[PDB]
Amino acid sequence: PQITLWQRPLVTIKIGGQLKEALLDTGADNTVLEEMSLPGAWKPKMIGGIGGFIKVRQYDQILIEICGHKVIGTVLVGPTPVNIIGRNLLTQIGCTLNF
Amino acid sequence: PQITLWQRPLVTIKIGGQLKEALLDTGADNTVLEEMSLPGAWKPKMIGGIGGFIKVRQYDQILIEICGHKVIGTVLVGPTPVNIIGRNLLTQIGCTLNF
Ligand SMILES: Cc1c(O)cccc1C(=O)N[C@@H](CSc1ccccc1)[C@H](O)CN1C[C@H]2CCCC[C@H]2C[C@H]1C(=O)NC(C)(C)C
Repeated sequence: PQITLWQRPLVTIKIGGQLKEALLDTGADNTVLEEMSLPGAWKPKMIGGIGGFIKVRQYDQILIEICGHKVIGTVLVGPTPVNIIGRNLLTQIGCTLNF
Repeated sequence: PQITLWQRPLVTIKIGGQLKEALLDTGADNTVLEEMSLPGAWKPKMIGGIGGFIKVRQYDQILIEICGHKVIGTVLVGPTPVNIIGRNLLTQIGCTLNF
């Protein structure tokens, strides 16, 4: 698909058997999801946004369905107000900016 | 142009007679620039990112050159670590996400 930017670029994702809405975010290096239970091992990480830092749990090799594309990558879980799909996963769906 | 996302989508902008680098940011509703002097009237605003909020100055009807496209819009100025081009200006250059 082509997605214009007059509205937030929100898409449906499936992760850990759960359906969620997430923002396609070219300004984010990483993918950051609201608190959820993901099975398996994780590592502590801190990430900085505008306004400061949040503590997150880093899960590797996590399967996510983003607009029907299955992708595997690192997802960070913590107190973000919006689920963010960052460049680490955007590249896996061949997502480009065009103008 | 088409811009892939293996690296941060940084572009050169010209604003207030100054050259800066800024990130094309589909996850940002607004455009937020590091501290700079812009002439004219402004209004106080607070903006929330991941991690918290920052106080900014809101300038309207500001001319900015983004990859040779001249656009006019609202620019927020304050303590962001990276200049951010948000959807308010991305729409003006006809920027789309494609995959
Ligand atoms: C999520 C993330 C990473 O994993 C790695 C690096 C940065 C970020 C990150 O927070 N990036 C942000 C730009 S602000 C920014 C700050 C530093 C570097 C690059 C961008 C997002 O793209 C936009 N970001 C998406 C979203 C993140 C959760 C909180 C609500 C919004 C806030 C919005 C935002 O900040 N908007 C402003 C108008 C204040 C700029």
